[PDB]
Amino acid sequence: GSSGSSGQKGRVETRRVVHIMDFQRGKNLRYQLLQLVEPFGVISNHLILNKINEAFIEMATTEDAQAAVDYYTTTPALVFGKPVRVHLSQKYKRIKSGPSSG
Repeated sequence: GSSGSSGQKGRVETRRVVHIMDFQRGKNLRYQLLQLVEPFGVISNHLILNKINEAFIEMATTEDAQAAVDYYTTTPALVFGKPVRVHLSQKYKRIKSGPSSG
């Protein structure tokens, strides 16, 4: 509906981290969250929170992270057949795993 273009979204070239929220859990959860950004570019790193339904996935480029969120802000993102939220993090930087089990 309505005319094309007629405006532009606010964007920044700082950071490369896709924030994902509101997900259902299961044995393939790491994979399900990666598949929201795997077709969009090169995965650099990932982090899945235990205490709350939050996850952070760092792309090798800002354009790779921006392309995933530009699609998933309008298109419904899903995990385990249930809806989720997909945005860029203004907090997160270079992701790194904890020692042993982490």
